[PDB]
Amino acid sequence: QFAKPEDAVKYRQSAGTLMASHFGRMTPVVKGQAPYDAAQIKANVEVLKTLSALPWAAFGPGTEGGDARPEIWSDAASFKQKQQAFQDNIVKLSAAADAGDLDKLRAAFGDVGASCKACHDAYRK
Amino acid sequence: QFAKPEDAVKYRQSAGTLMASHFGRMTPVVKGQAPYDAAQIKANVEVLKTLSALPWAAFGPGTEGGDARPEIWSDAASFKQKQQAFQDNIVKLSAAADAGDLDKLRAAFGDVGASCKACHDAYRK
Ligand code: HEC
Ligand code: HEC
Ligand SMILES: O=N[O-]
Ligand SMILES: O=N[O-]
Ligand SMILES: O=N[O-]
Ligand SMILES: O=N[O-]
Repeated sequence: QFAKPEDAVKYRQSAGTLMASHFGRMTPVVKGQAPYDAAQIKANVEVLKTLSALPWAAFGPGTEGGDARPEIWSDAASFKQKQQAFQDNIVKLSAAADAGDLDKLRAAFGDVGASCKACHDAYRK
Repeated sequence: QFAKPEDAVKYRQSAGTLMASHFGRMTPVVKGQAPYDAAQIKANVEVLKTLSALPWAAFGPGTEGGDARPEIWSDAASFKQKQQAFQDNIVKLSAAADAGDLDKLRAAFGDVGASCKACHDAYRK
């Protein structure tokens, strides 16, 4: 969907920015610093679920560029492994949010965040 | 959800960028230059539906800044009118995509695009 590779760069950056907002805005809730409203969290995690699927096509074949580490494309299968792990952790977070239990939310939130970090540690400068 | 107003700016810019990609990538399909796959379009419009709801909270009270025209905040009720019109056009596009009819998609796509432009003409520099 990208006329030039730089359009893929801008897309994936914007997807990451939105994911950070929808993930990180829950930090006070998972720490107990803000109240837990199950319906609020369920709706927000649905948004995050949608967003969470978006970057990866824009890191696929022919999207070389930007400031990411080049192993995304030279080791594309390894990048996909990190993606799979992340997307599976997102499913667990959706299940926690759908269940309406703060304990499950806390655990799944940590699972997701560690998975974001694992990919960044390998591929983000 | 924004620690400082500039975080709202970056959020809404990123939401617009993603909306442009998910809207504009359908242009070849609505022109007939690319094939119409009803299921493909239905799925893409579901993504656009989610994205389409996201900018507005980040243009609300206390999000003054960026390069947008200041009437967003000085005339907030008028901005909300443009938003309502847009979101109602999105519902029509979702219905067209769900129906699987290219004629309806063409009409609703034009409706949405004109509504994007109407808001931009008033509030985007
Ligand atoms: C690999 C499978 C990734 C996973 C999982 C996540 N991110 Fe990511 N992110 C990735 C790369 C290679 C990069 C660098 C290139 C780029 O897109 O900028 C990033 C970057 C970000 C950014 C910065 C975006 C920007 O505007 O420059 C953010 C804010 C970000 N990523 C957030 C984020 C979150 C919150 C994640 C889990 C919910 C997450 N990323 C997962 C690769 C990968
Ligand atoms: C008002 C109710 C709007 C509607 C409807 C749409 N947009 Fe928008 N957009 C709006 C403003 C005030 C601005 C300027 C400030 C900013 O967010 O940048 C924009 C900007 C954009 C951008 C540029 C984003 C960037 O990175 O700077 C894009 C690509 C964009 N808008 C796209 C877009 C599309 C495709 C819309 C309909 C599907 C649409 N916008 C509606 C305000 C409003
Ligand atoms: O910005 N994450 O692709
Ligand atoms: O996808 N596997 O780490
Ligand atoms: O960028 N649209 O808020
Ligand atoms: O929302 N009315 O133009």
